[PDB]
Order: sequence, then structure tokens, then C-alpha cells
Amino acid sequence: MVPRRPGYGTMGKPIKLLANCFQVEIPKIDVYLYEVDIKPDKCPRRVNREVVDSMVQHFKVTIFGDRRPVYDGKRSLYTANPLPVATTGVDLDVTPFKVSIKFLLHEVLNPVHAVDVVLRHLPSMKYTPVGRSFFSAPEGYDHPLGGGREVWFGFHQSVRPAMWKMMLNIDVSATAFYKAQPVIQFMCEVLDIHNIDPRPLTDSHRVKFTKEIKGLKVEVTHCRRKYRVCNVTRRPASHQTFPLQERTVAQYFREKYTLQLKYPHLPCLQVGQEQKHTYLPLEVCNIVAGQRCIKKLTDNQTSTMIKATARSAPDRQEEISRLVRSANYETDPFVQEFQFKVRDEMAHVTGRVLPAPMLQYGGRNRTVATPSHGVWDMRGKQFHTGVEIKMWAIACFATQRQCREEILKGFTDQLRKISKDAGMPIQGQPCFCKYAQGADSVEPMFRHLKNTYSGLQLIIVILPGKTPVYAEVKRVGDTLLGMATQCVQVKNVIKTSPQTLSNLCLKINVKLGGINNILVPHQRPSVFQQPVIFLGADVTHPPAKKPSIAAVVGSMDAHPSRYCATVRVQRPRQEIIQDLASMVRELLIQFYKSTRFKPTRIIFYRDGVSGQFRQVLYYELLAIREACISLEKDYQPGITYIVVQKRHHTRLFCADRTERVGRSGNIPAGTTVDTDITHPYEFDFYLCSHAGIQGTSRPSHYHVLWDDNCFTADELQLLTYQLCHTYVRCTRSVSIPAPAYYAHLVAFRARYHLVDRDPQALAKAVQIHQDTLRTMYFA
RNA sequence: AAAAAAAAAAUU
Repeated sequence: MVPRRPGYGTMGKPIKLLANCFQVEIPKIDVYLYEVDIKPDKCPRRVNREVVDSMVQHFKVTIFGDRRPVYDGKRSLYTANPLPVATTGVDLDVTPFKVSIKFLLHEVLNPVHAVDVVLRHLPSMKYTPVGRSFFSAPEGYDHPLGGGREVWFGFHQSVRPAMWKMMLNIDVSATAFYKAQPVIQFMCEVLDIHNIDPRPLTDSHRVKFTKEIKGLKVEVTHCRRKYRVCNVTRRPASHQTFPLQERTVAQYFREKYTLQLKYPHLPCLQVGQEQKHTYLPLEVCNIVAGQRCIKKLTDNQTSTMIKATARSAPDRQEEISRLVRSANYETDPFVQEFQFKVRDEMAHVTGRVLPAPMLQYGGRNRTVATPSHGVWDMRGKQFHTGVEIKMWAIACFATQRQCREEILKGFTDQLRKISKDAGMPIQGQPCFCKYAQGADSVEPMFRHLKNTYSGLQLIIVILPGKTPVYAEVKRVGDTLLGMATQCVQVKNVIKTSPQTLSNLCLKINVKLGGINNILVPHQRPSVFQQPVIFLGADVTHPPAKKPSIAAVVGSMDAHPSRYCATVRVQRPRQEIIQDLASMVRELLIQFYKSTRFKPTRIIFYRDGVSGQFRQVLYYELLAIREACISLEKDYQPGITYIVVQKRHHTRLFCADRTERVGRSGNIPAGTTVDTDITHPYEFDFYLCSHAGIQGTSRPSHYHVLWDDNCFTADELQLLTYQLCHTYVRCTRSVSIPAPAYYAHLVAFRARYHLVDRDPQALAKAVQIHQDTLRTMYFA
């Protein structure tokens, strides 16, 4: 099972820190659960909670005595002392239907969640709950995004049984909502028309409008009643008719609610079903307040949201500080019935900052490089093994008007200038260059490109921006012909910022196969005395029918530097990797043909997990094992599987203003916090592997859920840290170890391959040509 | 797509 903690690390310089985690004391008396059944079940959880609470208030005199309870909004009731109920329950009805209701943690350190509903049922009565977080409309404010879409500021709130006490996480959320507004003004926003008041209804407009409003809710008149939208009518309000004792919706509203439609050419809204024959015009329809955005946001909208949330750790912590005392949790009738005590102060925890390892470079200088706070440069330092390019070609998919002769001449000259100093000589003039336009000129250009040039290594496409050609360029370069790419936008082919080019050298030198740097081997954990292979993993889902994509990368050196890559397609919204076994098989074979050793140690990071450990650890660990028991006998390689979490709501701030680093005032790279806030029994730990430059850092939470290598806590912590510096696209420290960052790009560069028998079209679409399977293409 | 990091993933 999940191996317990082998110990706590002590290497590294200690530092005092603060976690948005609050210790909670839970009372000795047992908790009694009272199930509540309501009928029917055709309404939101908020409506359920409202009806039961109003019920309790109306008839509390004898039914409930003098007591204040909490309730999960659904079917779970909590009280402090045994409730005055009879047998299976008492026939009680609140109006609006008839409800019949049918009626540890200390020792371990339902009962864990039972406290959650108590600390959650006061704010859940207040704000708009979104699963685990809440939101409040900004009182006297506006934060629009366009298209009638807003963003509201709220907070995540989850309890966790931290080691030695119950603990409650509070952390700011900033997610998108929909502006309560007239459906007309909303429609005007959606169709990018300010005020059209010719568009009677272009048939495609009639469907593009419902493309977004379909499946929303709406309120009648202008503020009433409330109904659920289902579709836009084909014929307008003056025409669409429903039978009553058969009036059109226009004449009906014209003669029974004495309201003349200003816009009778506009369509109607379906509510309920296409059988209830219930119809509502847009004029008398306001959007309800509190709607959430499930549709995928545009890139620009995502950037605007990012700006809304990227604030520095110092002045942000002082908003969490307010947030905990804002609801005044020790003055809540719900928690004080059950004697709940919290700490309105932050959690003090002393972590340890591991030492990043010095990196070995080559060329003439043989310079060892030491990283400072996550960064190191390369000026006057040559690659460990840089490549020499005899042949290479340019393909500008911007027009001649933007990109011109003398601008490539300058750009290429500058790059050839810096690359030879960087240890990767790009001497000679490019044997080929041609301007191009569109997504469709790509493919035959590239086929002629292979057949006429023998010895042609790399092609650098110069695109203008977000053009459909990128998907083609990648899709072709990988799966059709199997030669190496490196794009660039004209924006950067014009200005030759050296840090831009010197990054381009890093990506390109490894896409041809070279190795930019290695670790000075004597500063490595004990795991490098023996053969060990490292494996990343990610799973990218669609928003929505589009499939999920799964990817794995494999260590191919002992530094470990180079990585091979494979990838598979799978069902929507499914989380587990279906064919991990054979992917590991092919990569173990790749390792056996690169280093000529059978690997004895497998160290295996995984990202993309949501209550999904019970089912993925046990399954994927055997999918690896049978990849091993698939080859020969006496092959029981040691598998240690670690799961990384870039998506919690745990943060850590420095407890000394002198230490608050940078203009974001963020925490340093390489801190480890496996004590106090972490899970007790299970072997997990936090490592803020990166350097926070913008906003406020998210620390990576690594859960070691299996360890056959009996790793001492330091042997594993330092190891994951040294791995985090093995990234090639930049000389910086990333949040997750390089393999976990590689399967992310593979799965991210398979959805460009998707965007264009049935299994073979979508299966071959991802599988790369053999001449580019042995390469670092994803970077 | 030079780059790491920062952002939610009863009516009609």
C-alpha cells in the first residue's frame, strides 16, 4: 500500500514560513448523521438548502427544539445532540413538497467531511458556492471581460487533517461569471453588435446566439418568475405560436399581459421542453445573477484574467489575513453550537532550502555553472556538445511585405553570430529560403524539401502570429515526413534581442539531438550509482466530442539529460492511462538500445490527478510492472511513483520582510515543506521548485505513493530538485521536474495534431515518423 | 509559435 513516511529531511538551510492553513480542534462527542429525502429531485442544491432551512425556521419550536444545525445542501443533516426524531422519520412537509428523513478523527490522527459542512454552512448561506469555493458579486464595482462575461472574487475553502491537528485551508479564487443583464444587451455583446436596433435573423446567427445562451437560466420581465432556457425558436416572436384555450407568443403577450413587443422580429426562448410549448421573448428576459463560465475562454480573455489575479505575495497575504477574520468564524451560530475553535492567525512552519547542483558545460571553457535563486546565464559559456549545421532552410509564412530580404539577412546573421560563440556553430548561408502564405502551402514544400536536400537538418518557419499554419507545420514535420522544426513570429525575426536568440539556440540544439548541459555528477543523490530511468506523464482534457490525450517521456542518459517520447489517444473526461504498459515497453526498449544496460530503478512522476489516487496508483503501477514482466524473467525493476500537484490551494509566505524576494515578493526556489501542513501517514511533500517572478508562486506538491527504493527523505527530495534543473528550453528552474514538464508539451503538441479507419486516423495522427522518434521534438 | 512563472481547467 501507500508507503508511510521514511523520515523527515534535514539537508538544506532552514527558513521560517507561513501557510494559509489554520489548526482546528474537534470535540469529543460523536457526530450523528440524519439523512433527509426530498421529492422530486429536479432543482439545484441551493434550492434544496433554502427549502430545508426555511422549513427548520418555520417549524423549529418542537420539531427541532432550540438548535441550529448545518446541512450539506443535499441529503445530510448534522446536529450536536441526538435529534428529536421518531424511528425512520416524521412526516414533515415544508411549503414545496413532503420530506421524510431517515436516521474517530482524533484516533485516526464521513467524519472528515462532516466538519467541512459545519465550517461551510455559514458562508454557503451567504455567498454563491462553486463546488468547494465561494464568490461574492463585487459591491459597487465592475470587472467585465466582454461578451457579457465578468469575473468575481471569492475564496477556496477545504479542510485537511494535517499532521497533529485538523486544519482548514482558505485561499483566494478569481474566476469568471456572467453579467446579470437584459438578454438583448447580452445578445448585443455576444454578436459583437453595439446596437443594431439588417439582422432579422441570419439562420446561422440564430444558431450562433444559442451556441452560448442554450442551457442558461433567465428571469421574466425585469427585476417575477424563473425558467430554464433550452433553444432559440426558428420563427420570430410575431409568429412562433403555442396552443391555449393557438396564439403566437406575440399576440398572447399583446392581449393577456398587456405588453407590446418592441422587437417582434426577434426570436423566442424555449423553456422546459419542446412539448410543454413554453416560449419567452428576449425583451422580457433578464439574465439571473450568479452564472458561471463553463465555455472555454479566448486567449486574450485568459490573459486578462491572469492580470486580475497575478499579485505579489506580500500585499496578497494581507488579504488572506483579512479574509479569515472577515466572516468572523468564532461568531458563527453554526460552529459554536458544536464548539468549534480556529486560529485567526497563520500557520508558522520552518522549511529547508535544498542546494541546487552546479551544472557542467563544455566547449573550450568547460565551465561549471552555479544557479542563483533559479537562474544562470550562458554568456561566454559554450555548450557541452553543440551541433554544426551544414544545411538548413527558412520558410517565412508571413508575407513579403512584413518579412523582407534584409530582415532575414540581419536576423540570420545575428543568430549565426551568437551561435558559434555558444558552442553550436551555424556557419554557412542557408541553402534554402522561401516566403509562404496559409496553412496549405506547407506539406508539398516539405516533401520536396526532403527529397532534394540530402544532409538538410533543420527548417525554421517564420510565421506572423496565430496562424493555422502552425498546426500543419508541426503535424507535417512530425507525422508525415519526420524532420526538425523551430518556428518564430516575425515580431521576433525583426528585433534580434540576444536573450531571444540565445534561447532559440537552446531549443534548436536539443531538437537536432545535442545535449546543452549535464550535472556535475558528484553532487547527485545516491540513486545515480545505479541505472535509473525517469518518466513524466500528463493527461489533457477538452472543455466541450474531443478526446483526452496521454503522454510519456523516458530518460535516456545517466545525468539524466536526453528524453524519448511516446503518446496515446483516449476517451473524453477519462483520467487513467489505458495503455501505459506498452508505452513503458517501447521506452524501456529505447533505453536498452541507448545505454546497453537494463534499468534497475524506475522513478516515475505523474501530473493531472484530481479522489483519484485509490484507482490510478494501483492500476498504473501494474501497467508498469507488466511492461517489465512482459520482457524476460528476473526483471523486477524498482518503481517509485511520485504524483505532482500544481493545483491545490496551499501557499507559503516568508516571515521576514528582508527575505521577501523580488518585485513580486515571492518565495525562493527549492524550499521543502514536508512537515506540519502535509499528510501524516502518506509520503508526500511540498517543493517550491521555481522562482516567483510574476504574481505569487504555486508550490508543487509531490505525493510519493510508492517507493521500492527505500528512499531516504533527502535522497528523494534533493533528487526531485536536481531534476527540476534538467529543462532545456530555458536556463531556469521549473515548478515540476523536466519529465513531468515534457509529457505536458507532448500532450499539448498532440492537440495541434488533432486540430485538422476512425481509430487509425486519430491513432496515426499522433505517432511520429521514425526518424523523429529518437529526438527531443516536443521542446 | 525564444522562455520560465502567474490565472478557473407550477408554464407557454
